[PDB]
Amino acid sequence: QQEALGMVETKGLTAAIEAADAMVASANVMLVGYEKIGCGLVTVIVRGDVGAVKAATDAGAAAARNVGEVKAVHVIPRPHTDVEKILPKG
Amino acid sequence: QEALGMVETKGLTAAIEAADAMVASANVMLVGYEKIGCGLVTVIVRGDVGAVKAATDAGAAAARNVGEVKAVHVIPRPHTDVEKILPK
Amino acid sequence: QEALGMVETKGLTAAIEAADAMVASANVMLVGYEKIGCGLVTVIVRGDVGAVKAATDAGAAAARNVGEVKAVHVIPRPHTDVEKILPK
Amino acid sequence: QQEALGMVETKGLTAAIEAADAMVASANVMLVGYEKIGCGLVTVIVRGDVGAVKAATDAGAAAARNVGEVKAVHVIPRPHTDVEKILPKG
Amino acid sequence: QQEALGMVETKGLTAAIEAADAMVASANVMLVGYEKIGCGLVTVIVRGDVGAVKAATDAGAAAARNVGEVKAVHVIPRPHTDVEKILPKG
Amino acid sequence: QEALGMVETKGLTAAIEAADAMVASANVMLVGYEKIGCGLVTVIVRGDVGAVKAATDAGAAAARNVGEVKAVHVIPRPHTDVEKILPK
Repeated sequence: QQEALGMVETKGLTAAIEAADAMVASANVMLVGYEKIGCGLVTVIVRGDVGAVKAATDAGAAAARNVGEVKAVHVIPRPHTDVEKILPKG
Repeated sequence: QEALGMVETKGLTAAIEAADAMVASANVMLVGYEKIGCGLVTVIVRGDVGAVKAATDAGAAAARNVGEVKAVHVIPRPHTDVEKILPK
Repeated sequence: QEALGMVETKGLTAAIEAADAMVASANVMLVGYEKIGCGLVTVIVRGDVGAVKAATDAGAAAARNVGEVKAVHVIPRPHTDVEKILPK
Repeated sequence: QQEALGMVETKGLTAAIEAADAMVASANVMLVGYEKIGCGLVTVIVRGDVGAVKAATDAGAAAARNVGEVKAVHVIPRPHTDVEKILPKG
Repeated sequence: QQEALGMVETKGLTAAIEAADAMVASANVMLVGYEKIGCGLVTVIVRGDVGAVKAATDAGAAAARNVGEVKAVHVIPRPHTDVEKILPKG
Repeated sequence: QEALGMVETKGLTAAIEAADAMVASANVMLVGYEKIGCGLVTVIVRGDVGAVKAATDAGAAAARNVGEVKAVHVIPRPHTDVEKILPK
C-alpha cells in the first residue's frame, strides 16, 4: 500500500537536475525533492509505483552520467514506516 | 535497558537505505538524520538495547551495498536521558 | 521550444562572469545561482532553446578564463514545467 | 569563580555523541553543546569544575577514539571573559 | 550607465577581509559584500567606476596574497543586466 | 590607532583557545567567530594596534598547540570604520 522510493545521488547540481528531469518524464512518478549534503553532492528523490520508480531511477542515473558523476542509484520498493517518516525534507 | 543507535554514511541514499532497514529489522523508533558535511549523514534510532543492536547491524549492512559506511555504534544507555545528548 | 541552461563552476567569480556573459550573449533570462559546497556554484538560465544553447556555450567560455568550469548543459524542455524541476 | 571549559572535537557525529555521553557520566559536568564546523568535524563542549572537566574530556576523547577520529581534546581551566563571551552558540 | 563590478576570491576569510579593507581605501569604491561558498572560499565584491574598481581589485588581490591564497581576481566593467540581477546576495 | 586582529584555525577548539588567549594577553575586545567551511574558523578581535598585535601573536601561539593555525593578521586601521568591513 506504500509508494516506492527512488534515489539518484550525483556530484554536481546540473547532473541532479538532468536526472530529475529525466525521471519525471513518466507521468506516474512524482518528484519528492533535492537534498544537498555537501562537497557538491545532491540527492534527487522520487516517489511512485515500484516499476515506474525502477524505470525512472535507471533513466535518471543514465541521463545524469553524461553530465557529471553519479554516486548512487537505489530503489526502496516498500518503505517500512511511511515515506515521510524515513525522509528528512522535501 | 533503553538505547541509542547510529549509522553514519557517506551519501544520503546509503543513509536512507540504512534507516529503512533499521526500522524493518527490529522494534526501534527512527529518531532522525543529521548532515555534518562532505556528504556524511548520521541516522539515529532509539529503542530496546537488543533491538537497536540488531537494527544498527542490519542498517550498516544494507547501507554498505549503496555507499560507504563510516560508523556504526550503539550507546546502550545514554547518561543524560535518551534524547538529552542528541542535538537534533 | 522553451529551455534550461546550466553552467557549474568552482568559484563564485567564475559563475558571475558566466552569468554576465550568458545574459550578454542571447535573449535569455537568468534564473539564479545555487551553491552546493566546496566552492561549486551553478548558474541557471531559462529561454528559447537556441538562445540558451548559445548562452551556455558563451558562459562556459567566459568562465573558463576566471576559474574552473565543472559542467555545461542544456535541457531543451523540462518535463515538469520549465521551473517545476528547479529547487531554488 | 569561572567554570572551566572542556572540548572534544571529532570527525564524525557518532564519535561526538559517544564523547558527549561519556563526558556527562559525571553529574558535575554540564554539556554546553555541539558545533558542526564542516567536513564532518563536530566539537562537543562542556562546562564545570576544573577537575571534573579534566576527567570528562579525557573520558570523552577515550570513548570517542573507538568510534571515529578525535581531532582535539582541550581544557581551558579559567576562561578569561565569561564562558558565554568566548563561545559562539550552545 | 552601469557601475562596474569587482571580485576578489580568497581561500581564507582573513585574506578576504584584508582584501576588502584594501579595496575600500579608495573612497569611490563601494563594498557590496562577502560570500562564503565552501571549503574556506570567500568572495569579496565591490561596485564602482570602472577604473576605480580595476585599481581596487588589483590592490585587494595584492594585499590578500600576503595573508592567504587568492583564487580569483576579476572585473566586469559593464554588467549586462543590473548589478542586482546578476548578484546573489549582499 | 584602533585595529583589527585575526587568527584563523582549522578546528573550533584551536579557535576557542586562541580567543581565550587573545583576551588574556592584552586589552582587546573579542568581536567573534566565523565558520567558513572545512573546519576553518576565524576569530576576530578589535582594539589598540599594539594590544591587538600582541594578542594575535599570543592567540596564534596558544592555538598551534591544539590544532592548525591557517592565518594570523592585523589590520591596524580598517578603511571603512573598524567593524564596517566585517560581515558578522
